[PDB]
Amino acid sequence: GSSGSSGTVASRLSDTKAAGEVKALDDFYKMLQHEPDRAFYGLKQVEKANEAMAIDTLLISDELFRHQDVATRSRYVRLVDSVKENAGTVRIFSSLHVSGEQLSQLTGVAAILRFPVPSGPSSG
Repeated sequence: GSSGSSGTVASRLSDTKAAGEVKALDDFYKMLQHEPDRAFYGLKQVEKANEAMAIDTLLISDELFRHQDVATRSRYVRLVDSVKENAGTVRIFSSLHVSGEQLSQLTGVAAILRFPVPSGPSSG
């Protein structure tokens, strides 16, 4: 087998603007436990998933979307628009909503993948 074995969904209502980001966070985190081959985080990984056109939905904290350092900011905004170029979805997270401190464990920048990108799950 493969699927099954202890999994849930903490579904609850929220503000619809927040709840799109939260759904993407949730759907992402599900995979992050299961198969992080479909759940990329950290700018570099996401930039590789963009080459793969594999990005279903791209997560970023708005504070990174408007980083102070021009080069740092540039990367994120470039990658963001370049996912729209690849017809992926974009999700703008808030520092305020708990989904921001959540994303912080993942450098505040991630994306869900439609297929497991050919770089494997995670490493040690």
